[PDB]
Amino acid sequence: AQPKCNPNLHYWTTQDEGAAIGLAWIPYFGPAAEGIYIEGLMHNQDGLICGLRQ
Repeated sequence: AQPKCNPNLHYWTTQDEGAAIGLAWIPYFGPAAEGIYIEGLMHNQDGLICGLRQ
């Protein structure tokens, strides 16, 4: 339910290195880290925007 096409086709960069070891599980800043490392994703992205039926 989102038209952008930037889900799992990029996530592997700061999510699998920042959203898998850093502080993504911690709801302290979330959208405040959006651009510095982990960010406030938590979804990791897996074909949810680029394809609603992926």
